[PDB]
Amino acid sequence: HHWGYGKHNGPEHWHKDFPIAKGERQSPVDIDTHTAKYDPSLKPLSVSYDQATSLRILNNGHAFNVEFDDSQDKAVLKGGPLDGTYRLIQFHFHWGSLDGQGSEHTVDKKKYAAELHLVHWNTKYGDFGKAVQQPDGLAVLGIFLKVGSAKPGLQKVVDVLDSIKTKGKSADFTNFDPRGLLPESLDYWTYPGSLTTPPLLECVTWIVLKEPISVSSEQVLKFRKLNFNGEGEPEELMVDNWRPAQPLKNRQIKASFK
Ligand SMILES: O=C1NS(=O)(=O)c2cc(-n3cc(CCO[C@H]4O[C@@H](CO)[C@@H](O)[C@H](O)[C@@H]4O)nn3)ccc21
Ligand SMILES: [Zn+2]
Ligand SMILES: [Zn+2]
Repeated sequence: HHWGYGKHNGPEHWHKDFPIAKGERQSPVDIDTHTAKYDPSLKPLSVSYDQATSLRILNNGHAFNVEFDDSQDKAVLKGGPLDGTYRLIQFHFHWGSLDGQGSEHTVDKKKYAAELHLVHWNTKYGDFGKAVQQPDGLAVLGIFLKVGSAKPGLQKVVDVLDSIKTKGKSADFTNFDPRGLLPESLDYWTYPGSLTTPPLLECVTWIVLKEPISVSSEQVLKFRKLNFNGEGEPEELMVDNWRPAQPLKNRQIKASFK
């Protein structure tokens, strides 16, 4: 397949099919905490997930997505740097082969073991496919994972992964509460960026939480048993499915906190 995370089709190759890979607002980035500026005009985040309706979990060959019913305002993100209402469509993770790497964003060059992306689209554009064509189409909440104590709210995800080992497999995944994946604090950094996988569209307001969540070694080990390949193809473990930091260029990272 034309893109992935291998030696021959990984991030350094993506620009050939997707020239925006070398664009002006690509993600992820390194968050230099001393250069980010506190913006007192930034509002607290409003995460309203009480009526979230998860539906399904899918191994798409690059990560696994937990998908939500986004046909109504059931789970929404508002406030912070955002104007308007953004609906939760899915979440997924990026992770490493080793605990020392796996996140996409970095903090003063520190890599975390993994990174959670809760993906939301701006309801003024009607559907996700139209939203990704707009500079304010998506809002992605990024949450770092470090290895330590288990995250209880993650275990229902971990335990279904055996049923979606290979690319193209899906399973029912109802009644999952994404609030169980949030840290205590909603302090954040924010900047304008892009999707971190092809087509790398420059449509994302990134909101990256300062406080990581802790997951156990056993939880992350279960992520690393997934496969990039389809069933009946040679096994390639789904690990190191992260894009490295891209140049910040003409962008400022703002902090919600001092
Ligand atoms: O790399 C990323 N950072 S991300 O977390 O914001 C994120 C979120 C997503 N999602 C995609 C979908 C449903 C299908 O949509 C896809 O099909 C067309 C529109 O329908 C394309 O225009 C476009 O390829 C789009 O991806 N749900 N989430 C994919 C990648 C990334
Ligand atoms: Zn391909
Ligand atoms: Zn992602």
